[PDB]
Amino acid sequence: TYTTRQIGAKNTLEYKVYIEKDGKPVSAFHDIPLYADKENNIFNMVVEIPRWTNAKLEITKEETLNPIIQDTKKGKLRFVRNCFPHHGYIHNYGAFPQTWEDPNAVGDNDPIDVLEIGETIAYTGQVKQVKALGIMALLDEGETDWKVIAIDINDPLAPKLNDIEDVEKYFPGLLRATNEWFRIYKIPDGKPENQFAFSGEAKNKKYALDIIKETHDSWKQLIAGKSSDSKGIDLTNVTLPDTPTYSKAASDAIPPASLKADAPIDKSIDKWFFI
Amino acid sequence: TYTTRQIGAKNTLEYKVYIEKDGKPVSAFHDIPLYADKENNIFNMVVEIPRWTNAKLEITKEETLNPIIQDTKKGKLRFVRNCFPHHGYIHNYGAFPQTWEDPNVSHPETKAVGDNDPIDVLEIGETIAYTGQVKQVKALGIMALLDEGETDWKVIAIDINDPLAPKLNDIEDVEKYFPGLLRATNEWFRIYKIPDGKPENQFAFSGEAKNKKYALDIIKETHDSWKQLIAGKSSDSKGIDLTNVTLPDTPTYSKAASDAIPPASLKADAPIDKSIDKWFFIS
Ligand SMILES: [Mg+2]
Ligand SMILES: [Mg+2]
Ligand SMILES: [Mg+2]
Ligand SMILES: [Mg+2]
Ligand SMILES: [Mg+2]
Repeated sequence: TYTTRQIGAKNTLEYKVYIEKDGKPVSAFHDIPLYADKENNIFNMVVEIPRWTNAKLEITKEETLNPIIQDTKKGKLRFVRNCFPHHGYIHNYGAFPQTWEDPNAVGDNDPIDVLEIGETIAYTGQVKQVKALGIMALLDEGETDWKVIAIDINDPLAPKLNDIEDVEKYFPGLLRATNEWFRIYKIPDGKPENQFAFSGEAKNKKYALDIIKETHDSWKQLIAGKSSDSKGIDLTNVTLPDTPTYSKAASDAIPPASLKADAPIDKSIDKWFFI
Repeated sequence: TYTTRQIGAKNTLEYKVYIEKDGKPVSAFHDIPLYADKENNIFNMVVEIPRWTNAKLEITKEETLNPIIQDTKKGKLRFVRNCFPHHGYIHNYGAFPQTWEDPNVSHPETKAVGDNDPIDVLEIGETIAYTGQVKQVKALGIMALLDEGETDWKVIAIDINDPLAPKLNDIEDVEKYFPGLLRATNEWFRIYKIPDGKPENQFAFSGEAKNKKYALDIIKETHDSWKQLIAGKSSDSKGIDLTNVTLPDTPTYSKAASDAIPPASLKADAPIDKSIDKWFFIS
């Protein structure tokens, strides 16, 4: 059973979320199997950011057991601003564990990103089981920043969704909103409009699976200690006994759950930008 | 100074929010002056529903001092559903006090009776409001919604404290600083009850947002209708509770009514059923 352990108050620099397996912290990057059901391509997704929230939460590669923390720049907590007509993130946003876009266009140096499109709003550190529907390629300064489009297998519509064309049928306009969102979401931060490969097209399930599998193989090399360069990445794990960086003690070293209410978010984050 | 008195937990059947002045409840419908500054047309808006929320909180016409209570259907709490690409209400949503959409006459602009409620207000500023807030707003324009066949004007307004307020003086300024918002507003009010199994709504004037001058004229009409109502002179007051604590020349004045309201019993927000998360794709 996967649960979460929160350290610190939400919306502060101290906030960290660890994933627990049967009460014990594990690495959110390395210890959660990519596949819930390999034969049927059911993936575990680690959720970082709930739909319609603003705080830019991410698995941190550099801290032991890779908790989810809020992104910072020069000491300041980072938020996505509201970009009309959107409110925060428009997907449950996260990543596949045991994947890595090896930067050694080029890998983006993180687990492959996942947009989960189902009805229910997720929680930070949730491990849910999803099926892949397709994939888009956002460009980020020469890096290929893939966005997998997926749905929770427990979603009421999941049986009716198998490939990318089904997203057009049951979620008309969501692909367009996705294109627009990733194009404009940094404009309020003083950055340019972003660009997609393939003229913004979403490639199909088959294509997505090939990319996901490649990033899993890269992670296999990484965790084995065999990548050409893993600088800045903590590979400590508590479930892979034959890896050089196995250390069960790392689980015990994590502090207990925080006793704290969410810190308030500055009211400026409410603002709707027309851009 | 206006404050709020909350009974119970938000998102429960027991929840009520009374507006207080001097720590004592007043009628949210009748006792809050329409104008904060009459000569400059600065209005008091009673906020019901914050932007990006779902619970259909409303001033309760039939309850003494007209607290804000969540609407219900078959006894179950009513939440407006998320209609793609929107999340809940896309404005801070509320009403002008001391107004009434007269249900006993056909309104000439729409050829329909009024919806029996205070005139509704869409406040477009950056900050998300709170339920029971009294804020001061300028009117910018107005849209002639027919909501389930009833005259249901929507005033477009902005909080006078918004950073952009000085630059927003008439409806054309809304399109300049909030491009796409008026078009989205038209869509929202057309489609928002389709997930409830109701028809699409429609607008008069093909959804045109009429200007500030037009808005002031309609606001005046609805204030005049309320003046008749509160005097006990409506042909049919629809069981509305006209009890008030600030209008001595009215038959239903009673300073005592305030003392009869229970004390605050504020509880943490109750959870909302996960179904309310759902995003509906209407076409
Ligand atoms: Mg990522
Ligand atoms: Mg990426
Ligand atoms: Mg109603
Ligand atoms: Mg109303
Ligand atoms: Mg109305």
